[PDB]
Amino acid sequence: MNIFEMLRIDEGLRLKIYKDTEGYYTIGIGHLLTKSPSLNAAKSELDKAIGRNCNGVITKDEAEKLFNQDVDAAVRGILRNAKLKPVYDSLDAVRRCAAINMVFQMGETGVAGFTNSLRMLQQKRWDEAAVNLAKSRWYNQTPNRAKRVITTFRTGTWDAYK
Ligand SMILES: CCCc1ccccc1
Ligand SMILES: [Cl-]
Repeated sequence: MNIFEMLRIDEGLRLKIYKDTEGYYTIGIGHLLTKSPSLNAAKSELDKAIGRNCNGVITKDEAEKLFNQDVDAAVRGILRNAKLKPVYDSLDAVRRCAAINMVFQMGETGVAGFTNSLRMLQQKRWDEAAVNLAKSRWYNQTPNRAKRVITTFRTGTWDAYK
């Protein structure tokens, strides 16, 4: 497994504009278009992102290109953030994927506020980190996905995704 296979499981693939778990217009593999309630605003953001008039529909190739850009952006957000980078650099390769997954879902700023969990992860206190990560709006709103990510941090294996 790798980060692309992991996020494809967590996000799915839809080729027409849809609403995410929070009600926001989204397309592809979890690509957020806008938080505005206007479908026309979402369609405008989509055309700008793809470079053509899409009328709310994209191809699989276009979805996978947005996905590559979004994963790259998540990694760069980690590497430029003074709170996230040292923790990320301390992790093994499997747990790094769990970190990228959280930033992809919630953004660099949201994850950087998980101050106590970040310290526990840097100290390699896996069970303690797992308990702390579950005490969150994130876990309560998307519990099945959060459980998979937390299990990945707890064990350093892909068992939750197999
Ligand atoms: C609970 C924080 C997960 C994380 C995210 C980015 C980099 C390191 C750790
Ligand atoms: Cl879920």
